[PDB]
Amino acid sequence: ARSVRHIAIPAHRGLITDRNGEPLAVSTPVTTLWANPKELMTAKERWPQLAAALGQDTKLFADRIEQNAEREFIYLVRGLTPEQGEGVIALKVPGVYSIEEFRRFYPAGEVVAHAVGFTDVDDRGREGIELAFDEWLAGVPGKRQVLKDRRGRVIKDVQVTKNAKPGKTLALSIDLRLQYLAHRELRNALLENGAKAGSLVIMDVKTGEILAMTNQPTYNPNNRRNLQPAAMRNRAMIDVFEPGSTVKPFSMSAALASGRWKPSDIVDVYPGTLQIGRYTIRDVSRNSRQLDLTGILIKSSNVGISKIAFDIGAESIYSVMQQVGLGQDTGLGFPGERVGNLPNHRKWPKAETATLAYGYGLSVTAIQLAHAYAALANDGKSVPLSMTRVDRVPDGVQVISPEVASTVQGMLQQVVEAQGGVFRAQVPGYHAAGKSGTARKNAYRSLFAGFAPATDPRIAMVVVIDEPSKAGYFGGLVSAPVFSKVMAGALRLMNVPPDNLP
Ligand SMILES: *C(=O)[C@@H](NC(=O)[C@H](C(=O)O)c1ccsc1)[C@@H]1N[C@@H](C(=O)O)C(C)(C)S1
Ligand SMILES: [Ca+2]
Repeated sequence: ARSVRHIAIPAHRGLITDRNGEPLAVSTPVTTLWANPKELMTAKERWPQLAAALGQDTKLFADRIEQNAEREFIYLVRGLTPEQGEGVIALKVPGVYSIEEFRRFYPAGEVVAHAVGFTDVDDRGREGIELAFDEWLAGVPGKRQVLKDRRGRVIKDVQVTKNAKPGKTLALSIDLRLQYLAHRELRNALLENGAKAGSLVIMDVKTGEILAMTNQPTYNPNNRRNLQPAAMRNRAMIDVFEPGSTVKPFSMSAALASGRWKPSDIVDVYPGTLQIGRYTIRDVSRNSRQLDLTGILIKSSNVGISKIAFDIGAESIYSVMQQVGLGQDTGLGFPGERVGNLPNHRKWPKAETATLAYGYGLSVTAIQLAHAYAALANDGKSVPLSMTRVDRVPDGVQVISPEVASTVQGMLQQVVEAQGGVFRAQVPGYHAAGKSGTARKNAYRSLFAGFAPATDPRIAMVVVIDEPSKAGYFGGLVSAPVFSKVMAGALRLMNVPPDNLP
């Protein structure tokens, strides 16, 4: 006859912005149309006009109502624009009611899809920052009393028992200007090399802020109809890999901290191979005998780093990679975020000791690698990672001694600047530093990791490109130029003064 019931007042989801207030995810009013079927069933002459307005076949529409005749609630359509919800309401069909809902719009679309993420049908986080800060963004549903007749018809609008609590604004650490650049250059690099995937992370070495995170492939999160799982993967945070030679700078920090090695020390890498039981450590270029520690990094000698590893022990190298966060929790609390793995031993056999030293048998992500490189560039101090704007920087942890970190920084500027090094990584007007890699996954993963300006580091960057299909596949040929192009732009967009001066 008369029953009081309660309907949910859905809340506004919080505005996401970039670090400078550029909107990245904006809650847009939509209209969900619902029908009371037992009510519809006394205005059957209206159904054809409604079916046609909802773009439905007349008999399919009528069978639907006639099927659910005993029900008092069916959805007609969720999430129409107001201008098409209202056009249906305008037919005045007895028992057709409307709900002002919210649906997300992403003004930057595919450029920042993986980082900002995606909302499900109920407007809840499903991916990236939407899933991570879902509780902060979500607000809380309101609650409204409704007097209902014995047919399921709304007798009245009684009195809201609770108010909708709207979710809060979130400013990302991401700089849309650097994100756009990182997106564009990584996309050009994929198509130019005919590669399958790629990731590029830009970090602030002083604050722990992620300034850009892009992956190929990506997707338009405004196109809800054809989600392909592959193109929605935030590769930077969920796709693990062996970092290969890009961990050699950590093996070297272990060596310089041991008390057993200085940069002017020599290793004999003749004849470019080294047998270790039934495994052969192999150098790409094999016309070397004596190399200085700096030369081992410039030539990327696997034998060279392996010999240093046999002398200092795997434990010292494991402990550096552990301290800088390789295969360790990032703390970022993105669900489904993979941590990869750092293998441990009580007794390190010779083979595992060598492969660790040149980055095999560990699995890391592009965000971990960028974070280790940020700790090296910021004088051996690791600042906690952040995907939201940092106004008050937390205390960092000293993970490599400042003198060792400074010495490895210099060796990495020679890797970029010296005869025979990775010249494609050179950032005109600046001193740049870092290290190439190329991992057998014949198909390859092309890596460059570094930071700039060398004289006072501000930015760390990782570029990873999976299976370039042109003739050049070395990280130094494929990823270095991307790091170069994006670094030139990123430093200039940050008004970092060019440091290649007298
Ligand atoms: C480090 O990544 C290391 N790569 C290799 O040794 C690869 C392997 O495991 O055999 C390799 C060798 C030729 S293609 C892949 C050295 N660093 C690389 C780099 O700096 O790009 C290298 C290709 C110079 S060898
Ligand atoms: Ca410094």
